[PDB]
Amino acid sequence: PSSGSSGFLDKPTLLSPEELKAASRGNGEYAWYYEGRNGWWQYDERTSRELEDAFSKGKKNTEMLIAGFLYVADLENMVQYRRNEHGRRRKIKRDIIDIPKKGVSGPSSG
Ligand SMILES: Nc1ncnc2c1ncn2[C@@H]1O[C@H](COP(=O)(O)OP(=O)(O)OP(=O)(O)O)[C@@H](O)[C@H]1O
Repeated sequence: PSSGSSGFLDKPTLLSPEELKAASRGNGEYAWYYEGRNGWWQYDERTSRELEDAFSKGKKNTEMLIAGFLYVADLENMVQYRRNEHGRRRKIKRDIIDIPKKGVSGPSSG
């Protein structure tokens, strides 16, 4: 016996199933982002680990604290909003780190 429900599934794209998997498995890292004024900006490692655990637990939305506010992170539509707000919402996403050249170096003697 077997099923398509025995594995994970990704959001839509213009790429292929062998591209999305390769972008992830080529490093095995992860990060979360949200749309600010000038583009996508990364969450704190304190915070993004809570978002990363929520889709792994099975919940459809989780909660997080910031500079002075509680934001509800919805995993279904990939957005954030305040607990009292039903309509107005800001975009979030998952992404992967590629690692800089600073990750490669010689022996401790030089
Ligand atoms: N995902 C987030 N992580 C951390 N801080 C956030 C996040 N979303 C909002 N903030 C910050 O919390 C503060 C208030 O956010 P709020 O959503 O009220 O801003 P806003 O006035 O609606 O912004 P804008 O109209 O520019 O989108 C701002 O300093 C904002 O950058």
